[PDB]
Amino acid sequence: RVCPRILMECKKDSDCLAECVCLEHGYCG
Repeated sequence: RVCPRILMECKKDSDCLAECVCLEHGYCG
């Protein structure tokens, strides 16, 4: 659940770094 507070777009969870996942806004946590 280590996902620093950043607002970038994504398409799938594994899109961002660390353990971030793609939330409702289609953006990473």
